[PDB]
Amino acid sequence: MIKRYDVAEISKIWADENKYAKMLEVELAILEALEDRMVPKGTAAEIRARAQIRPERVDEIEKVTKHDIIAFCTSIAEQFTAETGKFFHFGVTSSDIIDSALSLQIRDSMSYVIKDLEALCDSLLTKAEETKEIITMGRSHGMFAEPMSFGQKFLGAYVEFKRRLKDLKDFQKDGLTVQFSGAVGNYCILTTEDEKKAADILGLPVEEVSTQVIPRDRIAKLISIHGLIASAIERLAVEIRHLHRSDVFEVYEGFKKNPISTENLTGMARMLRSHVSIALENCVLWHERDISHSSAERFYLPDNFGIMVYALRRMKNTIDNLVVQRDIIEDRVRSTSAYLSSFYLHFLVANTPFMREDCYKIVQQVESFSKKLQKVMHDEHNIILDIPEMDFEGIKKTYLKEIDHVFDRSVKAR
Amino acid sequence: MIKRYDVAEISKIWADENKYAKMLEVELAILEALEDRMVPKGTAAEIRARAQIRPERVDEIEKVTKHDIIAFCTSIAEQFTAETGKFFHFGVTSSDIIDSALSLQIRDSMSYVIKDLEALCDSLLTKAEETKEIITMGRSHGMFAEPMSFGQKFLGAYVEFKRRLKDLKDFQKDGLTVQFSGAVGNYCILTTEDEKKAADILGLPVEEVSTQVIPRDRIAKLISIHGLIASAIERLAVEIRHLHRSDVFEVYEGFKKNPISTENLTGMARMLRSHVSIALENCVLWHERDISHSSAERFYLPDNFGIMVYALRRMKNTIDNLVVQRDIIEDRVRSTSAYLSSFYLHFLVANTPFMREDCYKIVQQVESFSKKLQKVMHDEHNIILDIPEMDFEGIKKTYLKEIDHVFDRSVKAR
Amino acid sequence: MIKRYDVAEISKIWADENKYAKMLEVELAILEALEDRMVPKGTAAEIRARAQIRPERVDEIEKVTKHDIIAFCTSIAEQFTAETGKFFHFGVTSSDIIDSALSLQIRDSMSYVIKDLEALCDSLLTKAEETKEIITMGRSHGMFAEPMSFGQKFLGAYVEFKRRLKDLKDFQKDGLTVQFSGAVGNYCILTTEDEKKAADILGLPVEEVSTQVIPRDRIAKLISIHGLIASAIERLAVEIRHLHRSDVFEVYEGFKKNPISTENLTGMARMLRSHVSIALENCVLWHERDISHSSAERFYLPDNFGIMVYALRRMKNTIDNLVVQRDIIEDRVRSTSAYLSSFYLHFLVANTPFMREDCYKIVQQVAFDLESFSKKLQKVMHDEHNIILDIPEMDFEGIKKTYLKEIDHVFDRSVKARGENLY
Amino acid sequence: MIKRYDVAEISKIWADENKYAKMLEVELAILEALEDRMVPKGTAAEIRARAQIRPERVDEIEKVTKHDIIAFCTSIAEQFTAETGKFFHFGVTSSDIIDSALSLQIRDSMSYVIKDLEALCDSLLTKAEETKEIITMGRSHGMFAEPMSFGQKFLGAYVEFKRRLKDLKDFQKDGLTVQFSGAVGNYCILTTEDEKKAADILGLPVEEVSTQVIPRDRIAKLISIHGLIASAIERLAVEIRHLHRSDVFEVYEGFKKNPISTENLTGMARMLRSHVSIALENCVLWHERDISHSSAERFYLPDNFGIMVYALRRMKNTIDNLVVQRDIIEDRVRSTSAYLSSFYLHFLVANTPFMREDCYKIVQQVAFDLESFSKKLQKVMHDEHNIILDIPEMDFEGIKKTYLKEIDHVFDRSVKARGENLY
Ligand SMILES: Nc1ncnc2c1ncn2[C@@H]1O[C@H](COP(=O)(O)O)[C@@H](O)[C@H]1O
Ligand SMILES: Nc1ncnc2c1ncn2[C@@H]1O[C@H](COP(=O)(O)O)[C@@H](O)[C@H]1O
Ligand SMILES: Nc1ncnc2c1ncn2[C@@H]1O[C@H](COP(=O)(O)O)[C@@H](O)[C@H]1O
Ligand SMILES: Nc1ncnc2c1ncn2[C@@H]1O[C@H](COP(=O)(O)O)[C@@H](O)[C@H]1O
Ligand SMILES: [Cl-]
Ligand SMILES: [Cl-]
Ligand SMILES: [Cl-]
Ligand SMILES: [Cl-]
Ligand SMILES: [K+]
Ligand SMILES: [K+]
Ligand SMILES: [K+]
Ligand SMILES: [K+]
Ligand SMILES: [K+]
Ligand SMILES: [K+]
Repeated sequence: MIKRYDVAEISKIWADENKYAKMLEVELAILEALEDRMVPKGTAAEIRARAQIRPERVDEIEKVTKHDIIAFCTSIAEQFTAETGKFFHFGVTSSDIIDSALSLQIRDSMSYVIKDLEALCDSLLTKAEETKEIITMGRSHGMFAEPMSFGQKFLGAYVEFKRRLKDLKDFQKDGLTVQFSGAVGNYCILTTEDEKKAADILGLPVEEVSTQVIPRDRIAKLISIHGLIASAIERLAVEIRHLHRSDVFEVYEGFKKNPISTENLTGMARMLRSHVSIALENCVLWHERDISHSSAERFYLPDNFGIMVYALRRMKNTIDNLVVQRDIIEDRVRSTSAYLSSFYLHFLVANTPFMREDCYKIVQQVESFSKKLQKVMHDEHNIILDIPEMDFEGIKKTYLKEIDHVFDRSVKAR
Repeated sequence: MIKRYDVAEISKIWADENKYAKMLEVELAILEALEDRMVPKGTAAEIRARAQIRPERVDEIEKVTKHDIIAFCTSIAEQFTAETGKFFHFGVTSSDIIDSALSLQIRDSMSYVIKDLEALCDSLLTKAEETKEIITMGRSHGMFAEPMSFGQKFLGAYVEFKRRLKDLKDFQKDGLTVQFSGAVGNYCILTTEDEKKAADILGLPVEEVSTQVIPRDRIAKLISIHGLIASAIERLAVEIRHLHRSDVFEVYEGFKKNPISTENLTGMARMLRSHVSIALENCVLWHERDISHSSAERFYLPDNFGIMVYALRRMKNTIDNLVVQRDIIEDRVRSTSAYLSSFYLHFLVANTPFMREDCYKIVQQVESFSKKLQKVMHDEHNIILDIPEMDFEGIKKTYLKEIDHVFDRSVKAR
Repeated sequence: MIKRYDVAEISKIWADENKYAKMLEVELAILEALEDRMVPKGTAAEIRARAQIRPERVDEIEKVTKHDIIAFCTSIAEQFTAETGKFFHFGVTSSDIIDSALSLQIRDSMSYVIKDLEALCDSLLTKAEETKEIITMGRSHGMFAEPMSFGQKFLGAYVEFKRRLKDLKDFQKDGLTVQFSGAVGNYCILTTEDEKKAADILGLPVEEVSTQVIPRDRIAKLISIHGLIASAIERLAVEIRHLHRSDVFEVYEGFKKNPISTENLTGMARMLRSHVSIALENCVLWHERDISHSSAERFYLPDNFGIMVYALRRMKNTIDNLVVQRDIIEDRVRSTSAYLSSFYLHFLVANTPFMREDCYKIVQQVAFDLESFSKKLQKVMHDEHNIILDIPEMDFEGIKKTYLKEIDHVFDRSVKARGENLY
Repeated sequence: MIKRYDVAEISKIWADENKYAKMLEVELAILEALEDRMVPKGTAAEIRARAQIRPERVDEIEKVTKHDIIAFCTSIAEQFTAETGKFFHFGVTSSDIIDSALSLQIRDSMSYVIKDLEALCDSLLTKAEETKEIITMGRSHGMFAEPMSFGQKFLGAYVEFKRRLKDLKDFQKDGLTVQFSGAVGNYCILTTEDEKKAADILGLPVEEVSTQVIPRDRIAKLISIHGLIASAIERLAVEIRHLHRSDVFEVYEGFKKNPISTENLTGMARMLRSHVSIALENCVLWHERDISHSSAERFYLPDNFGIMVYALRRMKNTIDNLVVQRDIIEDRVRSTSAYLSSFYLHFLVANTPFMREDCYKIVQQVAFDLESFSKKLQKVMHDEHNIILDIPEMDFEGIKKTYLKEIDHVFDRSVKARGENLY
């Protein structure tokens, strides 16, 4: 992480002080559970009330121990009598503490992500509603195809971020775990009863099969969801960048006029996407555990959450402040009439007994397009029918016909 | 895909003949829905009863049209009277047909994957139960740590594949969609009523916001799940490869003895993992669609399903036929006594009022380890306690104490 | 690989028949070398003249053996007397044969990639020279900036593809190797002299340190170059797709009008890029070798070369056939005058004692008040400030003179022999 | 980057203070060039002697401007008279400065990577020479195969890291460039002569075709090389982790005994490998540029260089301090005799008129019946078949003679001057 994009409350979660604070919370959870066995009652409460987190001291100890968790434990134990600290870190392996505390950091980080993802959805739906009745040229291969609702662009992103929001809420309900299973998930000293009591104190479920570590596919699953979110961010950023260009000029980022925010967000999306492979590779641990995932996690996890929160907040503000240039958007529809050939062709195919090439050759052969067309049938083919006017109001009625249904099905409230 | 690893029923799903057959099914679904409007009743049934799939003819037409869907439509229409074929491919855009048919191919492919993933879980649980009472050395950093249940290695993989199985079943219940929304999801000719009727015929839900295409994050989500499955396969393959090596020799692949199957599966896992980025990048389509995803999907999707099914079946057979060398596994536990220091140290800490270094210095200072230890306390410290025998039977009782609970919580039936 | 994109001569190289033909050539290279020792003179030549490649037969034998090289060797040996086939596959490990033959397949595949990459370079420069004279609006963040030469767009792709062409030609000179080192690179039966003779017959250098296998970082290096080419393909494809859109419409793909080819090629680029991680992971083999890389290579290597050749040829044809719409391009330059303020600002800064903030209001003054921008500004300068200036006329011709001033130099430094006198 | 792995001299290069100091050097290079035109002689030297780098001040200004280069320029200009600062940042576009200065940061970072990569090569060869004499079991699929030199494990890593060192030194000679081409590479105000003079002051070549930006494939090429190095780091780390495990125990990391360092470095390799895709994607910029690559580069470039330098130094120290357990290694060779059958099979094939299938039963006969394998087989050959052979004794010393026969040649061809007479 760098200062330019640092969200303070997110970096605080991953800072050494909170890292040790969460490990301490996990230590005291199992210590309190063990008060039902050999630990004197009140011990955990006593340590909780006094224990200080001292990262510089931990660092100093680690220079000698060459082991960060031993250094952490030493930094806590040296604040209490030998008697009070006796059962601190008893029966657990270091990673029981590390991985359980890690879940706490992830849990707290997810809370911010989810809040900011909801906020972004709300902004997109607001924008979609605001522009729902603006008619614009839909484009395929970058080429004009048919008119459509401009608002449907924002609604399309809205429903995609909503899909991701459901994924995250599903993971929040069921995703994270803790473990107090000892050296290799074998419960030499601890019991599954101790572990369950500690887990209940922390408010998370127990890993079904832990080893020395919690299996890394849980993290990988979350990071995968974040990868899909990165694609949603990038697709929306790219849409805005396209509409922003001088040639199109249908929107501009609110504040010489450049899409610098959505370009920035494209870069953020690339970063988030690059973490997916790391998380997948960190799963392939040797036997009951290898520590290779540790150094990688120290880099990418704080960055992943920090970039994710930064990006969702920046995208929300960009959407809120985006200027939509209605007249430019709609004049472009006015300026193009090519799509109408297919409309009339279909209309004839549907309302007359003639075939494609026949209906085609007529429309092709052919001031109101509708009028002269309807005149031709009566005059030559002696067929009479009420061909709808295609003037701009008729074009809107035609190409925005189902927009209310599309919004209804996309939004839970409607 | 190559012949060496080709699973026939999977490649058949993605072969041109089934590709066109599914597009035909989708065409007839919307055609039948339109019989509630302008299409004569019985039209879809009439075409269904006669239409032939002719891939060589499609290819021949595409040389002229330069458009595969137009070529496909032409190959169907030229089999019927101009009257019967009149409303074939009416109101839809090409990708309404393509993407909806694609969902059908994915759906049918997923059915095989899910069946083979369930089979692999069953095999792993069977293997875990068979080896549950075999004691082995747990290893951290590749180094002996503490004894544990050998079966817990297979149970660990079992629960991970089970997590993936839930993910896939969740996607199967809710993941795939169809669309009949026209050129840019704007319903110029079709109605949402037509689309819903067609979707009901196909048995899939309607995309909330489609453009010209179905948004590619649905595919990306599935491919992401397959990526996590690849990590599960690789972690299990690596475990087997480790236990298979000449130095350890705790298992061998059933049939000079080499872990060639799990090595093969490691390569398959790499392939599956490489597809994740493709699927994520295919999401970032321009405006209402760009066709760039198409060529990539033509390569990686048939390969992804083909490799996935091949790999899950090969892993199942390898697990079933794996030879577990019990005496080698257990003699290794017998051959090591280092882990016991921590046991006794903890035992003393827990059952006496002495402190770590004191309990440490004793165990360190110290034929039954238990006996002489228990003798020392009575003789010198005048403390009396029933120190459990650590002989091999006692070691098993100690380090497999919670194994029944671990299996119980991991398996729904127990 | 699929039929839709299959380039016949590339898939043929990776087809079972050529795979075994290259294995045979490698087996006969070491066998001929060994004729300097224990093998009767003429043995390799005898087998070379008669042996048939029978992929079908290899398959049925492989059903029994569970080992493809044993199956291949048996398919050869069974065509000869027990005596003649005696020293076939002697001293080598299976992967001495597999990996050395794989180098031959990669070598022949590279020949096609290099020919097609150079041809794409040629077509890009042809397009650059053809359009060097055309003035277009340069764009940053998609927003109009300053006019530039349209040909510089193609020349920018040219130089990038030439950087890749040099990388490939460098690898061609020094990248591929062979090995005849035995089970774990230890030469139990074979000697380094045998290995060297056999390598000389094949025309490739000997791997410095081999194991059972040739190390996979050589393949990974080549695939990494192909990954960089994929970025070049994508950058150029995206440029064409941008220029092809209805809003800009400065080019169209030749032969309703869509950039379907450059979209296809964007897909191809994603595929090529996906292989890089596979190649890098395939490097991490256990000890003296483990066969995990094999299944992976059977999928991605023929696809990588097949897609690369397909994409380079299709992109070249797309560039050749691209229609450049000059009047649309240059009219867009005419329709925009905003960039001129920076020109005039710099002009006043460089030619008056005034300071930037002053010069900026003056230019902002004339611009909103006011028709020749130059002559009017020139008027005020003398009139308001008594300053004598020769401000060049910024009409279309002057604008072209200004913003394409150095285009000759850029072309000359970008193309090696261009700008040298040759005759 | 995090404090735990932060190498001070590398993070300093990427710290705001040096970022702006390099921007200043680039600004003054073009300013000095422009003294041959409109800028009064001495101006660049005046600013060079006095200008202070004030990252703090840049930040407060950037709060207003929303533009980091305007903020930087303003931080410099406000230290001087309006006159002296008049031609500061004249004619250039912001990215002429940013990208040229970025090349200077990359150049200085490369110097450290190259020094540390060569030092790791040195340490690996030192380990290879020290252990060249030790006989170990080679392993394929993790299964015992044939004995080999233990030193060849380290030599195999050596040659791979040397392949990467050559790639980096090649890029160092020809990889980085600078640009002074203006808004879209079009030279509205600047000339190619100005650009060339400024580039000569900086000591880097001019980009052949620049846009607003220098094309990102140069960065991607370097990052791709770093990705290949990451595979080399991982392959070596995994080898040590395998040999360190309790079951094998042939080495341990020097200073309870764990391969914690090589596990850490495996993590570092995964990180380096993750950056390759970022670099490749950053190539695909829209038209004459789009700033999406910027935020990405601010994260991954300092991390890439920081991790690379950290990993190369830590791996070197780990190799230097690695304890090789010779008696364990060689006793394992003594404990295995299976490989000898292939030796004897080949011996009989090469030295008798008998055919393979016959020779195989003979070797299988002596092996199960029977103590010197050689002399006993030699007995049967004369006794059973009346054949006269000098079968070498396959005791420990003979086994060493056989399976390390060519080790001198492998070392000599792997190390350039090794095996040349020098004095
Ligand atoms: N089994 C283990 N569980 C937890 N931490 C460990 C274990 N073994 C070593 N460590 C320490 O964990 C830290 C990992 O450092 P890093 O690789 O920088 O994340 C080192 O300080 C190791 O000493
Ligand atoms: N809007 C569109 N929807 C569906 N298919 C299209 C569209 N435009 C072109 N195609 C055709 O789809 C095919 C894509 O080919 P490929 O890129 O090889 O998958 C080409 O034959 C195109 O002619
Ligand atoms: N050490 C070895 N060198 C070369 N090939 C081998 C070796 N061991 C086994 N094989 C065979 O190589 C083939 C690899 O199959 P696959 O994993 O599908 O590429 C299998 O048929 C194996 O029997
Ligand atoms: N054409 C340009 N060249 C260089 N920098 C720019 C350009 N346009 C905007 N910027 C600034 O560069 C910075 C990029 O921010 P970031 O995306 O965080 O790297 C922003 O402060 C922009 O104001
Ligand atoms: Cl010229
Ligand atoms: Cl030329
Ligand atoms: Cl030597
Ligand atoms: Cl040397
Ligand atoms: K336009
Ligand atoms: K709803
Ligand atoms: K062993
Ligand atoms: K249960
Ligand atoms: K030249
Ligand atoms: K040498």
